[PDB]
Amino acid sequence: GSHMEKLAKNKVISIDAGRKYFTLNQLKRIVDKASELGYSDVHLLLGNDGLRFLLDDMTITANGKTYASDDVKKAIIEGTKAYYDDPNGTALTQAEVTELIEYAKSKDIGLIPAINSPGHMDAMLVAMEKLGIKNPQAHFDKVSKTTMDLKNEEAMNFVKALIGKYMDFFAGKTKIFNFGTDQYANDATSAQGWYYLKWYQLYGKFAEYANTLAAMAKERGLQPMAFNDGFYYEDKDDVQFDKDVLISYWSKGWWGYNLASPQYLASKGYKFLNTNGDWYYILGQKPEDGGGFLKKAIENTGKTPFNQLASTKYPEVDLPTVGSMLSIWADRPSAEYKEEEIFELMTAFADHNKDYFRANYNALREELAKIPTNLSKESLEALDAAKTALNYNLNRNKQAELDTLVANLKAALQGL
Ligand SMILES: CC(=O)N[C@@H]1[C@@H](O)[C@H](O[C@@H]2O[C@H](CO)[C@@H](O[C@@H]3O[C@H](CO)[C@@H](O)[C@H](O)[C@H]3NC(C)=O)[C@H](O[C@H]3O[C@H](CO)[C@@H](O)[C@H](O)[C@@H]3O[C@@H]3O[C@H](CO)[C@@H](O)[C@H](O)[C@H]3NC(C)=O)[C@@H]2O)[C@@H](CO)O[C@H]1O
Repeated sequence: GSHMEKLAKNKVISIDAGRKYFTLNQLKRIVDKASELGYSDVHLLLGNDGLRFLLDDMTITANGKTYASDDVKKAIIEGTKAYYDDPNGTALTQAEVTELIEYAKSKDIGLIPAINSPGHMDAMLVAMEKLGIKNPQAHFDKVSKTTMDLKNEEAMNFVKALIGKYMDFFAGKTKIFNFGTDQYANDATSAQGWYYLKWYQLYGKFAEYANTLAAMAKERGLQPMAFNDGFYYEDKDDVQFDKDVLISYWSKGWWGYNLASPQYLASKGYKFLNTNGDWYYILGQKPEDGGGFLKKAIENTGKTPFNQLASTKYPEVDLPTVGSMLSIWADRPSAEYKEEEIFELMTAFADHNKDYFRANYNALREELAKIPTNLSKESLEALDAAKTALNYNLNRNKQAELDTLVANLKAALQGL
């Protein structure tokens, strides 16, 4: 059935935890709401401008030398603080992120980590400076502060190795790994990075870098994901890209930022994670700033259909997507993270799409945790009968249907 097909789609909440620090227990609560509302995954940006995740062993092997774990950690902490010294914290630990993956798993919530490059790597650039790698930054109208110079082999080799060590960690723990590749040297090019790459004949060198990260992910058993920006820019295929990359499509761009359409990308075989920019919320964004403020995001949650990719009209244009992603951003990371706002937008998105989202199984899990190894024939058959009649396939339209079933389990649990 199509009932099966909709629930099998991805419902993802994206948290910008690269720019701004989130506590283990803050993220823990997001995945709780995600589970309750009927989401399937939490997308967690850990490298996005700042680098807010440190492994237990951060020993990097690149350029014929090795970088001591302690030297690497110290470098990264300084870089993340150079981007933005968050008073709430710097980086999540291995032990914390492991806990979140196992916690999310217990609630049928997948995790999708994101470590961003070659753009959005302010922290890594500084970390590499501190580590002995000179001038890792891209250079156009000015020296970039966000983007790696694709011609710096020493910088490229380090980042490749560093992303490899993160990937080694998520191998076996998560299905997907997002490497981003969005908005190249936007600070240094007046938001025309792709135009500057093609102008300086470095776009092929960009695809070569992205294809590497795609292959690195595959060989480690991770589904590679990237944003759409750099893929077949301006609908040109003079430079080819890896076709197995799950495209998180957010926008077709604006004047002078001529991104590939979803149609052109789909014609080349790409499957989409619908990351429509309409559903965007930037922390502390006000209706007067324009763009992605809360009440527009909550409004577009109903105005923009679930399967509708940015720059297209549904169902007139019906392109294949594995599901949808709702994205929360921290562009000014000093803005207050108000949990209520995110929970409200998450709810709205779920409420407008009750046939895609799952019912709330949290009550059921607590009631099933109350049944013992054994505690009387006839009363034990009612316990088996209620356990049989449980339906794990119900969507958000059927909470009542589910509640009745859990109630029958609660009643049957009190026999003898
Ligand atoms: C004047 C004119 O006609 N055109 C150009 C301007 O539009 C352009 O300024 C841009 O404006 C667009 C809006 O049209 C905006 O993109 C939008 O972002 C909204 C949420 O921020 C979202 O609701 C909306 O769907 C989306 N696109 C639309 C409506 O088409 C631009 O914002 C981008 O890009 C700038 C780069 O200049 C970044 O600073 C922003 O952060 C944002 O990038 C992404 O968005 C999120 C949330 O903001 C970030 O956190 C992410 O890091 C980032 N990437 C991803 C993958 O999400 C932009 O402001 C100007 C720019 O010069 O040019 C005019 O010619």
